[PDB]
Amino acid sequence: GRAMGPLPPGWERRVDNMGRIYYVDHFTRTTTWQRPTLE
Repeated sequence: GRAMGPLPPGWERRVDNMGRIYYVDHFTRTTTWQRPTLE
């Protein structure tokens, strides 16, 4: 409950302890929030 609808047991995007917020998955365990740089 923040602004939009909840998120089923898959799309997990929240704050890590007390830093930044990332979109971590539950079925893959991997996360998405960071972007590439070394191009």
